Amino acid sequence: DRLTVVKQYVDNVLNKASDTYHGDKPSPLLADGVDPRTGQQLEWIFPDGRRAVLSNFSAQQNLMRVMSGLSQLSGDPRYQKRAEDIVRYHFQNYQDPSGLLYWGGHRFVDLKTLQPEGPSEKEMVHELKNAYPYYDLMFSVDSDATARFIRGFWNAHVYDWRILETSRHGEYGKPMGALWESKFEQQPPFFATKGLSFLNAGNDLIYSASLLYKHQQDQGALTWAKRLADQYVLPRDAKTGLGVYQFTQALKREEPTDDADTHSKFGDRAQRQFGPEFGPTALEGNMMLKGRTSTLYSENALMQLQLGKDLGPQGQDLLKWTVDGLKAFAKYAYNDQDNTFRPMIANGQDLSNYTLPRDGYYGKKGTVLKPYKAGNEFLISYARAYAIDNDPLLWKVARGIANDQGLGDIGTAPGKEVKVNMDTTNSDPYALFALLDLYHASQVADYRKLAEKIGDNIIKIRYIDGFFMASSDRQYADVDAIEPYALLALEASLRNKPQAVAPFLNGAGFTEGAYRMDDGSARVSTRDNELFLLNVGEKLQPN
Ligand SMILES: O=C(O)[C@H]1O[C@@H](O[C@@H]2[C@H](O)[C@@H](O)[C@@H](O[C@@H]3[C@H](O)[C@@H](O)[C@@H](O)O[C@@H]3C(=O)O)O[C@@H]2C(=O)O)[C@H](O)[C@@H](O)[C@H]1O
Repeated sequence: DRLTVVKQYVDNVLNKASDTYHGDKPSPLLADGVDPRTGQQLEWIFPDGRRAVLSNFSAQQNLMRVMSGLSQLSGDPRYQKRAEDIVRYHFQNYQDPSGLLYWGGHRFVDLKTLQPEGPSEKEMVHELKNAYPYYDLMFSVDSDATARFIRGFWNAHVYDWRILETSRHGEYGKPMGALWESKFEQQPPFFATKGLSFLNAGNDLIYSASLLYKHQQDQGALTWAKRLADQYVLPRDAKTGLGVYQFTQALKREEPTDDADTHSKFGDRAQRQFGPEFGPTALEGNMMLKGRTSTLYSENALMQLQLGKDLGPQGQDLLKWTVDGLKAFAKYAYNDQDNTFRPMIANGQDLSNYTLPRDGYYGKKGTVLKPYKAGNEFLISYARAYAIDNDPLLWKVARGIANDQGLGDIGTAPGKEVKVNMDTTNSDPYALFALLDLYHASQVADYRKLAEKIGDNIIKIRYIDGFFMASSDRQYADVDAIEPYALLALEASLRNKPQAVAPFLNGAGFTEGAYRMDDGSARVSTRDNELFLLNVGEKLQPN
């Protein structure tokens, strides 16, 4: 029984990931990682040898959705109540006067001391990148505190409201400026600014402002959310429709002297490394490379499709922008023959098997940019895009991904010539999610029966020592694992209650800083992502 499995999983989390450092007066906070064998909680090791237990609430927002979903479907209110208690404790103790929380890329809470920590010395700042926190829950706990966060988020990350210069970093303790009442002057594509308008951060701004509109009817918030979304659409290639990862370029204020020094103050990093051979269109925003294309055609897509639907008539532009970009990506970059995307520049330039001729931001000289497999996260965005626009081009990509992933043939069109593989070994939560989307739009039973198979596979192979892990050899389980989320989405569909589980937008959290190695030296730019990829007996590799 899949609901029984998720219930026991969340019970394990609330046992093994809980505050064990304050006696019989624990906080409601949770450790991000637990070794499921021993119950050892994942720790950050600071330069001077001090150990903190990593509690980063930005990295627990899938769990929060899982806890809410489990309460809804099972009728047991303890998981909802605990998630509310965690939210409340963060507004109570870990929200600064500006509204910002001690979470995100560079701040977390030590579960042992309950103090906010900052692992990155130079960057004691607020940062969210494809995080998509569960704002619906936060609003239900404390709407004023949530609203204060979202406004303080925009206040810190918009450097210049006139031109919408944005940054992935935001300073704590800033006073409130003109915010939504700021005057706007639309600038031409790729104007030069200090702030780097990466779409991973841009995603979080758009999403948060839209949720402030959703809950408080804040028209200022919706105006700016849509305006920011449009910033990423206006510089799209007029011929290809591809792009963009950012809508500004780094302002050059020093002349570069070394290729491997890729600080943004030397100017656009793609123009440095690609400009001599490719010309003016080699710009960061135009580099349709692996990772960037997930942020653009997965994370951004999932959020904007759901937002576009929510807004009814005024969401029609959003839906169009979103589906058009997915079409362009499928048209130019997708290789039907082997289920790959081509590394590309947004001008339509194919970069497949290109050898980098000098060092730079995108790799060392001699690095070869290769086609990369279209992952199951893309199956979701193409399945969802097709649901609103039944284009065979969108169906082609979904069909190609599924086939490559051991799922069989989903058909020539939904319900036509379907030969899915009911004996699949696929245990990918992303694939489960996308099959549930395919099922919802078409009501073709085979898609949901395939989703049931993936769920059983998840339970059989990824449910280990009461946790969910992508491999049986992994040292630590992540309490934010999406395996239980996909299992609950399936339960909700079968029970005819899809609204019992929050819509899945493929958000996730991360922590980054200096991490003290076992030889006493500092490993700069260490991510908790790297810690969750370690197997038993493996140590972090010098970077
Ligand atoms: O594809 C990858 O390798 C990753 O993209 C990640 O973000 C990139 C970059 O790799 C990070 O180092 C980070 O870079 C910024 C600045 O560009 C850099 O000069 C320096 O100042 O560090 C910065 C930082 O924020 O740490 O961010 C960019 C980005 O596009 O966000 C991405 O976060 C990661 O998950 C990989 O997919």
